[PDB]
Amino acid sequence: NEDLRLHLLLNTSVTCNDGSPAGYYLKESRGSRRWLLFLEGGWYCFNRENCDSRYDTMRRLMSSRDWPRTRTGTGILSSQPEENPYWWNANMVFIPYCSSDVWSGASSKSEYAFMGALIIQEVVRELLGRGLSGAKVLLLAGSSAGGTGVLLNVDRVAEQLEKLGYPAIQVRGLADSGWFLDNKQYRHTDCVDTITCAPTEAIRRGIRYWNGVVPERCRRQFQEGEEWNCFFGYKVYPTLRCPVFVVQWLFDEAQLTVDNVHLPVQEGLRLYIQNLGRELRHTLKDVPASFAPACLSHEIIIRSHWTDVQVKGTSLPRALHCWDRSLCPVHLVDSCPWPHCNPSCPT
Amino acid sequence: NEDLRLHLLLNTSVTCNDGSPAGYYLKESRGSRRWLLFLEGGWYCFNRENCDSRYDTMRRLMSSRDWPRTRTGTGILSSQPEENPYWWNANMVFIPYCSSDVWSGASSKSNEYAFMGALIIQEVVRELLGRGLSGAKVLLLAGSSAGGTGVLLNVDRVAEQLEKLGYPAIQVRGLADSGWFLDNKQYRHTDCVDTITCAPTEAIRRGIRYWNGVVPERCRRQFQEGEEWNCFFGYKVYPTLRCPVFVVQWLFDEAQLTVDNVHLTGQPVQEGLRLYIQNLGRELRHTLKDVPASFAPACLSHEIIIRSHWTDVQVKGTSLPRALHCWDRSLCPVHLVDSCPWPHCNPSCPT
Ligand SMILES: *[C@@H]1O[C@H](CO)[C@@H](O)[C@H](O)[C@H]1NC(C)=O
Ligand SMILES: [Cl-]
Ligand SMILES: [Cl-]
Ligand SMILES: [Cl-]
Ligand SMILES: [Cl-]
Repeated sequence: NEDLRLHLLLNTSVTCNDGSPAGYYLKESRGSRRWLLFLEGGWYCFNRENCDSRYDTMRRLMSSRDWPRTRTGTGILSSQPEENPYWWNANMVFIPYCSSDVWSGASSKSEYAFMGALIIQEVVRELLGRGLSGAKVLLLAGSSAGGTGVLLNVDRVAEQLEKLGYPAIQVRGLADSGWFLDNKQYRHTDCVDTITCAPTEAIRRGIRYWNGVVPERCRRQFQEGEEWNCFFGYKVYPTLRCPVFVVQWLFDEAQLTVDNVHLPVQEGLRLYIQNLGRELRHTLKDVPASFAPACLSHEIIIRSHWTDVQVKGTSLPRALHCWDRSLCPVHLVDSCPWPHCNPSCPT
Repeated sequence: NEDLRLHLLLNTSVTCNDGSPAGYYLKESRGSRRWLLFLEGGWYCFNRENCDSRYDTMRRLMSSRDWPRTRTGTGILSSQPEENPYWWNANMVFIPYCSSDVWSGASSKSNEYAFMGALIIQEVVRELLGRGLSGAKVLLLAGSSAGGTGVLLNVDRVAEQLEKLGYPAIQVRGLADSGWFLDNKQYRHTDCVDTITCAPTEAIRRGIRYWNGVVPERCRRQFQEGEEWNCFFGYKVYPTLRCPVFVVQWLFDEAQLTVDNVHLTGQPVQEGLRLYIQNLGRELRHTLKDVPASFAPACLSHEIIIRSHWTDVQVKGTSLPRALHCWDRSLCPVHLVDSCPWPHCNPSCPT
């Protein structure tokens, strides 16, 4: 059977938001030495009222209470050769996002618990006893908040492994839709909701609220109290030790959301969406391992139709395989200034 | 905290519809000698076509693949004194419904769906024996909807299973909630296509054959071979039951009304309909006349015993928790049937 099976963490102090046990889903591939560890996304909450609102409407993302005992791997987590041509035979790990902290929270005592960073550490620990100790490659992957979770945790995982005495494991990151800009909103608004709040201000508040840690290498590049900078890809990325492949829609829906763009087209708005994509292209200029198509979308790597997207006649699975080889083209950014200008874009 | 923990059946050849392992949730109460085994409901499917659409639309009821590792006991399964004042401390078991066969499938053999409801119950009971059940005084087999009818189909089989296994000191009892149906004429006829609106006699006739379903022997020996469908209907199977069985049944069950093709959208209500609903209450009350242990409010609703608000409904000043406690004593009124046959004549009906 191909289903990933749920394991809830044995260590008791590491929990979801509501105190219920955190966990991970696993499908072993007992001949393979490739490990794919996926971090789920789905926003965050940065004060009590917002978190209480998320609890009433999106409880899945704050609790393990109703997690199914198995899960079907999809996209990059699929065991179907046709859905996942290069990596279908890998050991597959799915880590549910139940900490609402962009996987940054690192204090083990608690109201709502915020333990994103410790959940990862603890998943890694358990996996060692389940084959991870024999790995050639551990690819920490993630979508949206999980994608930003990758940039926040990839070096911490590399260093956890080497401190645990497994330095041969090669640790890499794949960040999908977690590469945002701390930019000016289109039309300004106050920080009320999760949805509307300015990228900068959301993280500023969040980090204080979660006791969030940022990677040590990025942290020391900024003054104490300015740790928020490290939640933004173009700032944390240059500091990274592990190789990280960046997948980002040039017009990410979540980027637009926090930028306050709601969707008839205003002419002032056309010039902003144009500019945003150009700035993103700019930030990705020196990012050798990247796949940035000019579409209006959000997330891709565990979507089934992740195979159908192409940039410069190359698919995403191919780009990733070229990247794995490099350690066929690898730097795939669209020079194409408008949404839907790629014919590959999802429907 | 007080959550029931999942155990999948060790014998993996006893399965849900799709081949996945069946199982049960358990909360151990080691100081208690009472056991409550709950059978979940949620319809059935009686041919390949609607079993396929049920698989597309309601996969949870044909598979164990999406079950959580733990479950909170509610109502009669709750460990909260206030939610469940007499039984909070019992040993608690929830048996999810993944067989779509009203718990009647006894056939291991079966590319087809597998129907193993009666075998699932059998396996749950035998596993439980090694987890404390062997030292029990009371095993109450409870169920809601299809699980309610499943209680009627299975309670004596469980009693026979335990005596044969050398545990005669376990008193087996039944609690059937919303599993007491009439094999009646529909209000407006439909062709038997959709599960939920296929006339009840016809649905069961097809089901039994499709599931290779079994009915209790004592009821079976009372009808012609091939007419075993009769034994899915409470008033027909109840008289030959050996085990004592408490019957909880809304006078106007939404599932009964649905298989009768009655739809209470609102607006005015026609005279033909009014007449039909009146007769339904009457026939239902009549079938309960010689059931000493019953609780039948005049409400339009579905299921109750694992609902959090199961403590609120009253019949003649008596609550369901109390009614059950009284029944426990008997083995303090126990025969509680509303006499006004209109939905909501009773003021304590659920909203
Ligand atoms: C399941 O396995 C047990 C022990 O191996 C056996 O005794 C039991 O009868 C089996 N049940 C069925 C229905 O095959
Ligand atoms: Cl295991
Ligand atoms: Cl999809
Ligand atoms: Cl190649
Ligand atoms: Cl155990």
